[PDB]
Amino acid sequence: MNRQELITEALKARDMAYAPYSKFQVGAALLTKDGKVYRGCNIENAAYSMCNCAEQTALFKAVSEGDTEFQMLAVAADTPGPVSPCGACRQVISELCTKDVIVVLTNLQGQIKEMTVEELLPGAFSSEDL
Amino acid sequence: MNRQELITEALKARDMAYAPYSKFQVGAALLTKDGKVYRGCNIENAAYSMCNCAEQTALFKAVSEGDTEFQMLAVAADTPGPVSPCGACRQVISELCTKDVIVVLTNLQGQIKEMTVEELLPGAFSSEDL
Amino acid sequence: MNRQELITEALKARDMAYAPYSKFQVGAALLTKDGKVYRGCNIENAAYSMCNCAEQTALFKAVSEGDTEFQMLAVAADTPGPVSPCGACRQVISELCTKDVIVVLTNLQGQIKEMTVEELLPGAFSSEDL
Amino acid sequence: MNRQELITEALKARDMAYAPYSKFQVGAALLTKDGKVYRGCNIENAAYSMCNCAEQTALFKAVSEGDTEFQMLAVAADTPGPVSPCGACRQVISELCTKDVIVVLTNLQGQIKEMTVEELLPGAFSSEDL
Ligand SMILES: O=C1CCN(C2C[C@H](O)[C@@H](CO)O2)C(=O)N1
Ligand SMILES: O=C1CCN(C2C[C@H](O)[C@@H](CO)O2)C(=O)N1
Ligand SMILES: O=C1CCN(C2C[C@H](O)[C@@H](CO)O2)C(=O)N1
Ligand SMILES: O=C1CCN(C2C[C@H](O)[C@@H](CO)O2)C(=O)N1
Ligand SMILES: [Zn+2]
Ligand SMILES: [Zn+2]
Ligand SMILES: [Zn+2]
Ligand SMILES: [Zn+2]
Repeated sequence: MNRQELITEALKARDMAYAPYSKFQVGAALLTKDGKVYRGCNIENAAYSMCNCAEQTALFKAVSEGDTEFQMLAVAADTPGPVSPCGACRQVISELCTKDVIVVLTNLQGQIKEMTVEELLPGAFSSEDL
Repeated sequence: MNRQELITEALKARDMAYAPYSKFQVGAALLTKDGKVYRGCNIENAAYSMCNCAEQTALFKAVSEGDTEFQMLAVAADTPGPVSPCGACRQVISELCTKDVIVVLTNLQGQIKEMTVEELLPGAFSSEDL
Repeated sequence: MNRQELITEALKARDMAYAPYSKFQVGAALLTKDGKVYRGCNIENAAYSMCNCAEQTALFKAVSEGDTEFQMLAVAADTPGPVSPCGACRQVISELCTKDVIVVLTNLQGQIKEMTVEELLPGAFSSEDL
Repeated sequence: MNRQELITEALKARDMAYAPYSKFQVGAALLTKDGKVYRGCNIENAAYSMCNCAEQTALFKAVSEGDTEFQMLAVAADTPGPVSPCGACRQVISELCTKDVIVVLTNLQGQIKEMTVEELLPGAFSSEDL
């Protein structure tokens, strides 16, 4: 399961998205240490604040299943450049993923940006601060 | 899959909860028309606003899998009376579940409150309002 | 400061709304025991989950100023019937407002629905449950 | 209104915080181009996902008043090092503040970290992506 394969997973996950308000579909694919893949997509709501992002859907699914050891996360959307996870998502990622987990960002035209969880949100607010 | 059985599902789902901040674990079990059960649990974050509830975890998992037809939702937590879904959850439920879906609320002592999605949040803000 | 006057406050507050994504402007006016009025409006974000509602804006402003004793809350939007506070808002209202506070809901055509905070979200999840 | 003076504003704002759940109070002070200061503090809820951060409180207050031109934002909390805005906050900041706005982070022991809005969340998901 290389990153190109994980990207295809995210691309398929994107088609399951429920985004009738923004018409902006996003897909994510989370790869565990054991090699299992969890797909995620954004799910919207008439009350915009309740919208859930693809990255969080994938992470929530994994964690709810008992999987907490990850190695890579791929995210895709039809944006100009590689899709940029929103701040809230980066925060969730920084909590549920270890600092060296690889985050692969891409769009629907082959643009690819790779970075670690640490780089995604340097010095992220954490439990240690509490 | 009667409600008592769906409640046991929620009780097991509760044990998967990631809630180190509140120490308040919640579990949810969503039953589809076809009879499939999706388990959910709350997942917290150092940044409290990023916490995700059990009900939403279950619904997000189902929807991401292509399942959008539900018949019942069970929720459980160690509260004095039947657990009360927070407002945000009721909003998500009102969007992803049809009005007559049955919502079963309970705690860890056999208290049970049953109501429909409509009753859970009467006249909920919806797409029609937009 | 009767309810009709508080409604006009909410109607003016609505014009300050920053909602370029939904194009759905909402206004709110919070009246304290001492008679002070706090205006609120929805403020959106490209990342939909970060959108903040009018009711919350008004309540956050008041509380940040040291005002925590309220008597009435008015909310207005261009909806078919009286605007319905989203679940997340009802949850915040239920925490920051005592159960006797009067909530006045209306649209831009004279439709008015009045109810207490308790009625807005009966048996709302609260600190007592934690 | 230099940064040291804006920091004192944030320190005072912090005392207004409503955070009975985390017992973690945060303060923020937003300075407009015209020199006006808006104070903010975190406001919690029994349902953790509804918690609002200091930075957002200050920004929401300003915007609701018609002020949309800012020059600096100060944030303070009792953390080991300068307080780190959570991802959700950085996202809101990136939307409501121009990229040149200065963000001043500090704790209660004189540690100070200064950076621009762009640096706070480089390549932040924005309307252009939609
Ligand atoms: O973090 C990324 C960027 C944002 N989108 C979302 C949520 C929402 O339904 C839509 C518009 O913000 O894209 C995601 O799903 N993931
Ligand atoms: O709607 C219900 C009530 C609230 N809890 C949550 C989220 C959070 O982790 C914790 C404290 O609010 O319980 C749920 O998970 N579901
Ligand atoms: O609770 C009410 C209903 C929802 N709207 C919002 C937030 C968002 O910007 C827009 C669409 O959901 O209306 C409010 O501002 N208040
Ligand atoms: O972005 C910063 C970091 C997080 N805190 C919050 C919200 C919540 O009440 C508490 C614990 O997450 O600190 C803030 O208020 N601002
Ligand atoms: Zn996101
Ligand atoms: Zn909830
Ligand atoms: Zn709302
Ligand atoms: Zn924050």
